[PDB]
Amino acid sequence: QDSLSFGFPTFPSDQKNLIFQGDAQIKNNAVQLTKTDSNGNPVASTVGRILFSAQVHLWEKSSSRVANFQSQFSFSLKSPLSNGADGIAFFIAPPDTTIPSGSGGGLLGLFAPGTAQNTSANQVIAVEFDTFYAQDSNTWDPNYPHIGIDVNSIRSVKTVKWDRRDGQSLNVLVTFNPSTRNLDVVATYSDGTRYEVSYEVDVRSVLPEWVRVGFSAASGEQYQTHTLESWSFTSTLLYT
Amino acid sequence: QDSLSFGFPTFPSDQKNLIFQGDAQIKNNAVQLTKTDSNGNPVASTVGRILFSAQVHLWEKSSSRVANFQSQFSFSLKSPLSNGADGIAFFIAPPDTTIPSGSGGGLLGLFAPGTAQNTSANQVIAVEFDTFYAQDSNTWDPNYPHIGIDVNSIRSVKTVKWDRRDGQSLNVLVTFNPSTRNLDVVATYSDGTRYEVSYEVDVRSVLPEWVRVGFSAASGEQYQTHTLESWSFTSTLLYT
Ligand SMILES: OC[C@H]1O[C@H](O[C@@H]2[C@H](O)[C@@H](OC[C@H]3O[C@@H](O)[C@@H](O)[C@@H](O)[C@@H]3O)O[C@H](CO[C@H]3O[C@H](CO)[C@@H](O)[C@H](O)[C@@H]3O[C@H]3O[C@H](CO)[C@@H](O)[C@H](O)[C@@H]3O)[C@H]2O)[C@@H](O)[C@@H](O)[C@@H]1O
Ligand SMILES: [Ca+2]
Ligand SMILES: [Ca+2]
Ligand SMILES: [Mn+2]
Ligand SMILES: [Mn+2]
Repeated sequence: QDSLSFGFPTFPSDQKNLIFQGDAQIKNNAVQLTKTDSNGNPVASTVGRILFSAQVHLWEKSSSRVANFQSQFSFSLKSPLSNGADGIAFFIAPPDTTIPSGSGGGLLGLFAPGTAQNTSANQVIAVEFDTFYAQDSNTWDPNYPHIGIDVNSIRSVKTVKWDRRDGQSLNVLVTFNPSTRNLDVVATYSDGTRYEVSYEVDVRSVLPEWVRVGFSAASGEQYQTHTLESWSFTSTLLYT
Repeated sequence: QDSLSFGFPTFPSDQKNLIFQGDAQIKNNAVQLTKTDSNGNPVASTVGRILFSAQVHLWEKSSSRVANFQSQFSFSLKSPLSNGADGIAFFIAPPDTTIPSGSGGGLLGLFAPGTAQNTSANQVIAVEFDTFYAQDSNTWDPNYPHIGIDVNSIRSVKTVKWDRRDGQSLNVLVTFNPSTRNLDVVATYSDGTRYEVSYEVDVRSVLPEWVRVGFSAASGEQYQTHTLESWSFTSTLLYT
């Protein structure tokens, strides 16, 4: 289909169109991407992702069209630790994408260690909300929590300083305009605090015509819950 | 998801979210539900169906919500003869539905012979555009071409006389309002000729909470092409 749209105001346990990978699962009408014990407390060494089952037609060679899409979502992070890790990411990848081996911790369940910074060995666009930046293990990160736009590499092509707020929902709007090729990100907390970051990228030189969209999160030695609370998505093919 | 929508202005050959059953295939940017030979001519004894891969949340027992849906599509029938058969139908059924054994010809690929008229033995709602009504084989049909609403039976609960026009596209709008429980069908040819039929039905007592939507068509001894040209669908769970 040229246009596809779906909305999850909440996430009831009875799901049919979501592909669950790793430790991801539904709990309390929300998606817990990373594993939690019986009490709902976060544990270390966990990775989880979800993908919408239907494939998205991102662009079309034959007609020279590229999709205009928008993804609105909200999540919250919780951790008794002063350094909760590792972060959550909204991503776009080939339909057959699976959790790479050894992609836990700072790799956010998105990249394999050997090629994490090799933009030539990956096909993925992601918006990360990174909370762990220890310069000795996450050598590619700026030295502070950040929102980053990732294009085939865990080393963000762009980051902006971000404030992690325990237990507070962050509302995010990610949009792509094929005319300008601008990928825009706008995130806000309930008190009006706002973050914005934009990047110009030709998606058809990075991703295949058909893709799947979803979220990924992970925790290595340090941990925190990565709770996806709501999500709506829409995409339509436009001439360019 | 509480809401889902998709639109196929046309049907390019590289499809990812369509389940093809029987002889259904893509040709000339359209979906040919029934088989055709090398030169695009309809053949006898053929059945085919397509369903969208993503499951539709028609109703939710916990929240007491029922979905409002709208399906818009256009199709054309072509036949060298004059009494082309058997018809095309838009339908809603459980997710695992498949072509029943011996559901060819007049059964439109939707019902099994032995239970075609047993309401308590089926789970399907369909809007049929029936062009063949010979009383010896299609004993359940009115004695003229017709559009009908089928609820768990090949014997429509409501029909309206219809005019089959070889090679002309019929634009169809099917809507279901949970508030009134009215399933409305409006079909029109380009010249404005309009046909309408509706019926009150509580989907909760006929179908499971999650379903799949698609089209079915068949030709028995008499034949005609059943060309699905475009299709858009949208559903939203609502509180009545
Ligand atoms: O250096 C000060 C920082 O310490 C803490 O962070 C550490 C640090 O970045 C580094 O330390 C290595 C070793 O240091 C020793 O002194 C001991 O503390 C050892 O226990 C420690 O291993 O690496 C630590 C491990 O990094 C993993 O976890 C982080 C956070 O979750 C991830 O971002 C990394 O990618 C990495 O995960 C990978 O390894 C995991 C197993 O080790 C595995 O489970 C994952 O799948 C993934 O492969 C790190 O904890 C911390 O207190 C900082 O705040 C402080 O600045
Ligand atoms: Ca990091
Ligand atoms: Ca008939
Ligand atoms: Mn980062
Ligand atoms: Mn009939």
